[PDB]
Amino acid sequence: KLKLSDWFNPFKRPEVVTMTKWKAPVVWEGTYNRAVLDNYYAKQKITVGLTVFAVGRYIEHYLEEFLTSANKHFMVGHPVIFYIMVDDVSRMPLIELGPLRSFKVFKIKPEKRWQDISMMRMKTIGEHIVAHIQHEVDFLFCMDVDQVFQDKFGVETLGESVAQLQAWWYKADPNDFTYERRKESAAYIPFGEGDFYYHAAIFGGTPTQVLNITQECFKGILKDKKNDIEAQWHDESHLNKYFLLNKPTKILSPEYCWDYHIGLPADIKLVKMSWQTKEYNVVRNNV
Ligand SMILES: CC(=O)N[C@@H]1[C@@H](O)[C@H](O[C@@H]2O[C@H](CO)[C@H](O)[C@H](O)[C@H]2O)[C@@H](CO)O[C@H]1O
Ligand SMILES: O=c1ccn([C@@H]2O[C@H](COP(=O)(O)OP(=O)(O)O)[C@@H](O)[C@H]2O)c(=O)[nH]1
Ligand SMILES: [Mn+2]
Repeated sequence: KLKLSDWFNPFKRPEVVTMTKWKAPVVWEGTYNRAVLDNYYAKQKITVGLTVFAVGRYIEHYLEEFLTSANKHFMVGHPVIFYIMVDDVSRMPLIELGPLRSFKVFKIKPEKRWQDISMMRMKTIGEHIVAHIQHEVDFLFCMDVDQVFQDKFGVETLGESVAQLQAWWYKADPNDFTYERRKESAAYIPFGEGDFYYHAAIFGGTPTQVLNITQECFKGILKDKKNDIEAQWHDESHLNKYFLLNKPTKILSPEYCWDYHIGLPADIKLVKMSWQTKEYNVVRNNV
């Protein structure tokens, strides 16, 4: 029964892109009415899920800070379930959770290459959606562990299929985007095509939609393997091809996933999540 104008006012942010050509909102600080949405979703009694992977020394470096910050800032006022996937449960940090948060932990196999640890998430998330997440939540987010929540990340972000604008590229022209440009890859996007450059560090939707996102990306990853090719930015290259073909029903501004190495320019008004500094010499164990 919700209507876009019930909660979204693009004229509050006149100097940034707030609407796509296919009429999806781009959610910027100032445009959303969270009170209206919190009342609407509470009456439906929703639950929201969040998947996060930590394999190898990503556990010690990032998992505690990710979960402590998610407890404080993610969908406050609604029931949330954190789904944590790790290769060694004995190293999992067991922090205290607050009202309306709970969790569960799964042991997964560690792939040999960091590139395959990142890409295999697509397979694993779909398996979990079919086995249990579809029965447990109304909406799901799937996130990288190497980042920290900084302020409220709330129900204004919910939708059928949700994409994140990558912080370094949101003002750029598509022919400058780092899409996969080799026609032999399933992830190929030709010059002359593309809407935005999306970040694979945050994506979400209903369980049905996220199942389709992850299944289609993993099919592409598998096809490339049979053709002896590996996409330039791995699962992110495939996710950008997916969202070109199947346009997202909502996009989040870079305020929702910001890199402070850029600085803090005028367009970024209140940061909800920030990147961790890269530490590849320690946390990765192959080139
Ligand atoms: C303008 C520019 O070159 N900026 C780069 C960033 O793109 C880069 O971030 C990485 O970007 C890729 C896709 O290109 C991917 O999203 C990675 O996850 C992300 O880390 C950044 C790295 O520090 O350097 C900038 O100079
Ligand atoms: O050795 C690995 C490599 C990847 N990841 C997971 O996959 C995500 C994607 O990798 P990464 O964040 O290193 O990619 P980047 O954002 O730096 O391109 C990480 O945040 C983790 O959740 C991990 O757990 N261990
Ligand atoms: Mn990351």
